[PDB]
Amino acid sequence: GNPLVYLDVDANGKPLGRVVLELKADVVPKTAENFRALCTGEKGFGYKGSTFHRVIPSFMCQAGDFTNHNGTGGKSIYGSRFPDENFTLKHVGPGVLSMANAGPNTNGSQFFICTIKTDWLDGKHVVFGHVIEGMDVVKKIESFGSKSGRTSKKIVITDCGQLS
Repeated sequence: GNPLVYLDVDANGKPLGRVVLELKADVVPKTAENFRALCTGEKGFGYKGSTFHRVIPSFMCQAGDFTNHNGTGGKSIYGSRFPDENFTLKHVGPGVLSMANAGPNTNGSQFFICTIKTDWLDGKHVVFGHVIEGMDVVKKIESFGSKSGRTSKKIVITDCGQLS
């Protein structure tokens, strides 16, 4: 079935716990596969050690820039950027996992987890999974954001990988 992956997240060097994500490979196989492989690190690069660099309370938590750590970088397992696969899944509520981008067809490695329904992103960002476990950890991460996106604690994915 669809992959289950995990992110173990610290804030200021102490563990918050684990976020478990189910990836909708039946709907968006290419987007799911990229994320899966960046979690395992099996291509020699990926999310381990990177940060949640932009977090906005009552909106979303953004991460995945493992090259520049600031929202300008990241790369996919296919190349630097890859197309929007489809917009079939919608930003329905808290726990949605979706690709950050810089316009059409600019998916790389950056992603966000929504903490509310964000319907205006439908048709613009590729939704590819959802939080299975660990919304408590997501809410902690959210609580360390600000209106500007700047985080007030250093939020680090210490470990990540695939469960099934």
